[PDB]
Amino acid sequence: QSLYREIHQLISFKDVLPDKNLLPDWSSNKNPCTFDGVTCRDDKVTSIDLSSKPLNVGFSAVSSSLLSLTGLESLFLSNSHINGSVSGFKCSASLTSLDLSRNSLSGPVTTLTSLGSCSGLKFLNVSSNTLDFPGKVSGGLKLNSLEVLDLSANSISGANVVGWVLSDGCGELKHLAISGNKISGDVDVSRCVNLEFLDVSSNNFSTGIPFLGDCSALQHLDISGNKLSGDFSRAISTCTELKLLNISSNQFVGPIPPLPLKSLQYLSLAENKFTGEIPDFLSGACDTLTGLDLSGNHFYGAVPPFFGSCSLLESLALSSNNFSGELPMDTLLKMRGLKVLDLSFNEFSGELPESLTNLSASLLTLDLSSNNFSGPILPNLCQNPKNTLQELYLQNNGFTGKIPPTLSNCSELVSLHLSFNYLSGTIPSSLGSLSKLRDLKLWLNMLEGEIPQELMYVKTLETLILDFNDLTGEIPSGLSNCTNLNWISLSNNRLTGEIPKWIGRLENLAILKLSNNSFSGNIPAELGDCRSLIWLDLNTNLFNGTIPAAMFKQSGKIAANFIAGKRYVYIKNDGMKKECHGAGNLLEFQGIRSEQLNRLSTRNPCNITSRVYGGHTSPTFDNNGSMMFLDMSYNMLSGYIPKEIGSMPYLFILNLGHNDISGSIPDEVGDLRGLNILDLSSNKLDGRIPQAMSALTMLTEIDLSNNNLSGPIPEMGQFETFPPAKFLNNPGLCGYPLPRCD
Ligand SMILES: *[C@@H]1O[C@H](CO)[C@@H](O[C@@H]2O[C@H](CO)[C@@H](O[C@@H]3O[C@H](CO)[C@@H](O)[C@H](O)[C@@H]3O)[C@H](O)[C@H]2NC(C)=O)[C@H](O)[C@H]1NC(C)=O
Ligand SMILES: CC(C)[C@H](C)[C@@H](O)[C@H](O)[C@@H](C)[C@H]1CC[C@@H]2[C@@H]3CC(=O)[C@H]4C[C@H](O)CC[C@]4(C)[C@H]3CC[C@]12C
Ligand SMILES: *[C@@H]1O[C@H](CO)[C@@H](O[C@@H]2O[C@H](CO)[C@@H](O)[C@H](O)[C@H]2NC(C)=O)[C@H](O)[C@H]1NC(C)=O
Ligand SMILES: *[C@@H]1O[C@H](CO)[C@@H](O[C@@H]2O[C@H](CO)[C@@H](O)[C@H](O)[C@H]2NC(C)=O)[C@H](O)[C@H]1NC(C)=O
Ligand SMILES: *[C@@H]1O[C@H](CO)[C@@H](O[C@@H]2O[C@H](CO)[C@@H](O)[C@H](O)[C@H]2NC(C)=O)[C@H](O)[C@H]1NC(C)=O
Ligand SMILES: *[C@@H]1O[C@H](CO[C@@H]2O[C@@H](C)[C@@H](O)[C@@H](O)[C@@H]2O)[C@@H](O)[C@H](O)[C@H]1NC(C)=O
Ligand SMILES: *[C@@H]1O[C@H](CO)[C@@H](O)[C@H](O)[C@H]1NC(C)=O
Repeated sequence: QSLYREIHQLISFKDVLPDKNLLPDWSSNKNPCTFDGVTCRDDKVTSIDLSSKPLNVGFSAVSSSLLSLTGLESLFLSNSHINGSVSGFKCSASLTSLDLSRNSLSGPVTTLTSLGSCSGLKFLNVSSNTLDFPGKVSGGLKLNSLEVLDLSANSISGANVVGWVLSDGCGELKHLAISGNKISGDVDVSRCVNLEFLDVSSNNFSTGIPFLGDCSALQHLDISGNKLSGDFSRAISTCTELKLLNISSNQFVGPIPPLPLKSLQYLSLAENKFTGEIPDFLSGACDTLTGLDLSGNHFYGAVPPFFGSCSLLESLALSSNNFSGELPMDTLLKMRGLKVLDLSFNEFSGELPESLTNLSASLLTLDLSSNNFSGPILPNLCQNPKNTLQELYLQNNGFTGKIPPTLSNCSELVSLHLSFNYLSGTIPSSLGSLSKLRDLKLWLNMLEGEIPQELMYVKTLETLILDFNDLTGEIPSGLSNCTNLNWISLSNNRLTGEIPKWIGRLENLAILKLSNNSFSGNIPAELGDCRSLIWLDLNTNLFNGTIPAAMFKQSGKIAANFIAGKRYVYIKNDGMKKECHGAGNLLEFQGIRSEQLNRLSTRNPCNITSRVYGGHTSPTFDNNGSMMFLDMSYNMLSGYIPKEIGSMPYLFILNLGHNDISGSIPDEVGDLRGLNILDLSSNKLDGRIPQAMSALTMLTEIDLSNNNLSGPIPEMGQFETFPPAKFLNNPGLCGYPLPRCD
């Protein structure tokens, strides 16, 4: 092709982009073979990659300019903010690959039929777009020369759409993916005798199992994420070359059927309803098996013994079934290659046999959490130098004794989780030597002593959770160093001192919970210098002085994102037990069983009966930024409520009860439109209930009793919804639910 042709083809494209600074070095009177994003061979344009650039233009621009370029052999416009839809066009016979993934291409999937113009196209990738389906299957895709086709993450909902894609032939198709859609029906790829890859995962398949025919070439089969309930073994029995089988997250039942093991490297039956015990016939895969996942089923028994021959198994996931017995380590030690071991949420029992130290050198994750082990945590653990182990999850078990200080020898450790045990002693100071550790969790134990000062040596620390222990002393000054700390929780201990003013230096602190301790002193106004704080719980303590009007400055300019994605539990306080205090207890809960929350009965008066909320952390705002939680009840605070309290929109809860807080309820409280709970009881508040609070349309719990309030209760809003008890012991008050104002 003439150089003249090439340059004009490419600059015409630039000259239709809203922002021409996206192709700043694309200029006329310049060989396009020097442009960023262009690839040439022998001075001729052969490929263009403009991915991840917000081109912000419609497909019609690409078809006329780029796809028309004679000689172009590949075009990559992934996440290039392309929109519009496909249509007929002149396609150079040279083009063999076209990647339009992660764009806004729209319209029915039948528009892709016009890509047949590209007589030589073999790789099409329109994933992560918004192409839908007409409604009734009508004809066929008719791109029968393709070898690779990805239609995943579109908006395709239909029946037998697969039959439509392969209607006119798939003799060349080696790779097919249509995951992330809502496609249901039957999958018949038996004529695609060359198919090696088939991903129909996360669809709406609920009837028959895909028909693979001779299945002579298939190496990768992923039908996970549907509602399949069929005899998949019969369909995959002829598959000689299968290397990966992912059927997880379906409605499968019964024991493990026979499987073709000759080539199997990965095998996941997880998140189904398989019963029974791990068959012995699965030994046939130990020659090839690299990853096994049987989690989230109803298997029982113990780790079979033939797993020693599985010398290649890099990961063993067996969690959330009903496996019992002592740690079958006599087998684990032959697993030279094991790097992830997850036996959590079963009923494995017994102590930790001594020979686990040898495996700590090969492993990267050990998860024995939520089982029934017991005895001391092996001190010698991580004696074998070069311990590459990164994650140690031993929580929710029956382990006892001091926390081994040898755990500092695992110098690559990144998360230590020994919560929900019966460990005594102190918190080892050598943990400060864990330079990379980011998560330290030891709550619900019997850990006496003080919080190690040597934690200052941990620059990576992000979460420190030591609730429900016998910890004492003051808050170590050394935590000021842990700049990345975003979740500190020290509730139900005997800690003392004041909140250090250096708490403000933590621009990443989001959750700070110090309830049921013996802290004291005026509330630090420096908390107002916390750019991430959304959860401040200080109930049941001896804090005094007034309340810093400065602590609410960050309202509106918070951005809490580090915190998203962590399992937790919130336990709502009933108004029954007077001993129970505070709005509720937010408590980290990664890898612990909710069924063992009964343990807290010995430390907590709260009657935790069907009042446990959970899930994974999910902050409402991204950068809007306001504090969501704020409890400070059962302290000795006094003074007047600053009008700055009403500056927190995303505030759900607000508990200031059982204090000495005086003055009139600021009229800004009504600006807390998210407020579901508002407690100000047992105080010295006087004046009237500002009519502005009738703007609060989401209040589900409210308590203003035992105060000096006087006057009428707003006839507007949710005040009539609540009972009298929430207003009693305020003689000056009147109005429904109280008596009318005589
Ligand atoms: C996934 O596929 C399932 C079936 O495998 C779909 O469920 C079925 O969806 C249809 C509509 O496509 C429902 O029809 C509606 O049913 C009621 C009578 O129950 C009637 O009010 C309407 O006229 C309409 O026909 C059908 O009931 C429903 N059947 C079930 C759930 O058993 C499902 O919608 C598909 N999508 C998803 C996201 O699950
Ligand atoms: C982002 C992160 C920090 C948090 C933990 C987020 O994941 C959770 O969803 C947080 C936001 C919510 C979980 C449950 C908790 C309580 C549970 C409860 O008793 C409810 C009673 C009534 O129905 C009104 C609404 C209440 C108070 C809600 C308000 C939302 C919560 C705080
Ligand atoms: C096997 O299938 C499961 C379930 O489809 C895959 O796990 C999902 O991974 C995607 C991202 O790839 C996540 O969005 C989902 O949340 C995951 N689901 C669950 C239940 O964890 C898994 O990655 C697949 N593994 C292989 C090797 O294909
Ligand atoms: C998990 O299965 C175990 C056994 O594998 C169950 O606990 C056993 O239950 C049998 C029932 O006959 C008792 O005879 C055994 O004594 C129990 N074992 C022990 C060590 O006490 C257990 O109930 C199952 N779990 C669930 C949740 O169903
Ligand atoms: C791994 O554990 C061994 C044995 O406890 C440690 O070896 C000692 O390390 C200390 C560190 O101050 C030295 O003073 C000693 O001299 C070492 N032992 C001997 C016999 O001299 C080793 O430091 C640990 N490695 C870590 C924690 O990374
Ligand atoms: C706040 O408390 C300070 C410390 O006093 C000690 O602790 C308090 C909680 C009481 O138990 C008291 O008897 C103890 O001696 C006081 O110095 C301070 O004046 C108090 N008030 C204010 C407004 O700071
Ligand atoms: C304690 O929890 C039980 C659960 O059955 C409930 O029935 C009972 O009313 C609760 N008691 C109090 C005082 O909250």
